[PDB]
Amino acid sequence: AQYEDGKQYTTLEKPVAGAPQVLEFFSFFCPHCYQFEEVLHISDNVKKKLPEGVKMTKYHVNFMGGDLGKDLTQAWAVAMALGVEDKVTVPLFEGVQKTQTIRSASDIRDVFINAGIKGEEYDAAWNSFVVKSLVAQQEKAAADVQLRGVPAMFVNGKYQLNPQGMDTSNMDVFVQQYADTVKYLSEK
Repeated sequence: AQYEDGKQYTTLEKPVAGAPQVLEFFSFFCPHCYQFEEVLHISDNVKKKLPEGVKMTKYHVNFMGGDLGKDLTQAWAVAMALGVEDKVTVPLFEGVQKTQTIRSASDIRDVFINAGIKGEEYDAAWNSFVVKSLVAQQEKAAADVQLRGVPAMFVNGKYQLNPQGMDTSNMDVFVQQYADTVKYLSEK
């Protein structure tokens, strides 16, 4: 076939019932994740090729960067609750990997302030039980798939993208193969 299990994707030995349709995992400490966001724009190109009726989910993980890694998972919960993902994603990536100006929870907080989220609003969210349960959801989703590596994408809790098996000669061709694979898997 043109799309082969173990080639552009792998199948989960134990499928995850009720899982989000398109589920992506990342870390602000993860170098290919930085590429996926800034240079390749994977999430957005997947969206553009996904059918109608499909929701896309993106979660942060704890297993990179120790204590700061966990702060970042809570901060991403804050971003999701406030709906400000598209305003903090880039400065968070750059603060961690490019400028290395993010070293504490206060520095994460500065990124939200500079993006125009108000201190009051940020701290209330940070401390809210809605963010607590949002952190729980991120952890549970990752736990459900025994996740030990990022970036990662899962389709319908059954299939996991395998970018290792795609030509990286051309970044544009790579992104399209990736997106086309998500679509194929979506329709499966």
